Amino acid sequence: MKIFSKCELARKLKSMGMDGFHGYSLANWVCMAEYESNFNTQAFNGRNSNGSSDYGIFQLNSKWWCKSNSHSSANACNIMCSKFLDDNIDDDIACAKRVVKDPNGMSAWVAWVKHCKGKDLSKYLASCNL
Repeated sequence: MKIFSKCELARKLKSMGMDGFHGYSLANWVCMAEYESNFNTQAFNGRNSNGSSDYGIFQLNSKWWCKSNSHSSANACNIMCSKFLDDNIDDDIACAKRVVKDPNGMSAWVAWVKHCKGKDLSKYLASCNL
């Protein structure tokens, strides 16, 4: 079990080349995590808008991004959803990079659309050492 703090996640994502990935600033990535899972690596949403489930710190869905025994999936990240429930988030990050390459970009994450896209994030990471 692991629950990141904002700046710690920011440092981790920056080290994995997320700042500016596909044009999305680091603040956008961290804000998405804050609202999707509140930085909890073991976050789990049972019934999403689909009979699917959302897994991990980035709440990746089982109908499109990963495989689960519960039902069929597009499995675009080619991986078992349970791999997104561990303390290490390197796999989650690799999948997140694949997700934003699609047309919707970060709008694939509804919590980001509702709580981050419309916010002024200029000082969101101002208290961090980047």
